[PDB]
Amino acid sequence: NGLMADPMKVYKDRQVMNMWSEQEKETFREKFMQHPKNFGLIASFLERKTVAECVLYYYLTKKNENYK
Repeated sequence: NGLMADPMKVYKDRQVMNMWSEQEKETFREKFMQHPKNFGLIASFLERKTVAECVLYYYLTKKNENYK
């Protein structure tokens, strides 16, 4: 598609592409959580964070907590 669908939830998490905080992860984690293994919508609503570029959200979460 490409008519009525613009990115929104991101303008606040624009500083997440290089630092997804506990509160930020709340948005990307929620969509990815809502969308069981999708990495399409999650990386589509927060434009700044693409699917292939979203990987920088998962390996960062466990880069200090080790919740693997």
